[PDB]
Amino acid sequence: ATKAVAVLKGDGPVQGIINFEQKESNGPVKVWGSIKGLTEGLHGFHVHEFGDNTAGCTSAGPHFNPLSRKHGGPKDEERHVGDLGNVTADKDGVADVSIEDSVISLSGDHSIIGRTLVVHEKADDLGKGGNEESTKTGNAGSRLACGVIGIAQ
Amino acid sequence: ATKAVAVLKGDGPVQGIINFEQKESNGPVKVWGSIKGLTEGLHGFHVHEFGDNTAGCTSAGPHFNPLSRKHGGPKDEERHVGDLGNVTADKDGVADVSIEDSVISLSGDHSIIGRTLVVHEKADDLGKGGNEESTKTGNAGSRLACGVIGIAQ
Ligand SMILES: [Cu+]
Ligand SMILES: [Cu+]
Ligand SMILES: [Zn+2]
Ligand SMILES: [Zn+2]
Repeated sequence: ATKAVAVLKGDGPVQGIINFEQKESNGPVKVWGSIKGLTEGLHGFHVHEFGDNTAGCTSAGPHFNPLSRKHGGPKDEERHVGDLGNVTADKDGVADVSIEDSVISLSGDHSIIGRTLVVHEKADDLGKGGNEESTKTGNAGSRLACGVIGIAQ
Repeated sequence: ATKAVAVLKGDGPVQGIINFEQKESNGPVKVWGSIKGLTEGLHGFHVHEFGDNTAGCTSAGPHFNPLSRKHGGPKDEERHVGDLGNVTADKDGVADVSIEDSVISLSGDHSIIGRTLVVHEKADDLGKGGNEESTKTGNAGSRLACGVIGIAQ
């Protein structure tokens, strides 16, 4: 697809709509939208492997990692395909997301279509935390809201 | 994908979980699960083009129709790829779903992954209604519940 979208919902107040657009079938993917109800500051933001919401965000599984690498920040060569880093919420609890990434795609082997977008409780340490958890989840904490990434127009 | 799942939700009591499994990429897809909160009787069941829930089921667009054909029953040669017919709710408002279809697929250029599964208010006349609306939606009425089809473990 050339456009995708995910509606974020959780058990708390966190909610929002994130759009994805890929101009060329292989080019970078632009990610933008608004998320409200968040605490001010950094919040982990990743694409998880499964688009399964049968048990809330918990059933989405781990980070989308088709190349079986360690967790990292989006700028790192060593990272999960789904590692989009952090998004920042302002004093009013709003995160006006604006990310561009060349690793995720809306088609092919690294396609995030049908997978789950998740926004976390805490900041993602981008794999620089020094413990095993950092190399897996970035120590971003619980999943506050998530949504299945679907094809859009 | 080999497995997929859709969690149906709407503005009313209608909700459910529908599983998808395709043993081989060129094989048929098994669809099964249950939906509750329905009025006894037949209810339209189709895959709509967009996995866009920004406006609830309303933003899902029309029936997935990559081959540009007229609406029909799942067993009709002439039909939308997304046409899965009707599910049947019992006296307790529960419809137990068990279907096998060889038109829809969970992979390939025309995969239903990332699109929307919708359950309708009324019965799908399978495109035999005799009117123009029948050849489009099958007169299935409003969209009671829907969910984005996501990749499952
Ligand atoms: Cu995550
Ligand atoms: Cu439909
Ligand atoms: Zn990761
Ligand atoms: Zn149709």
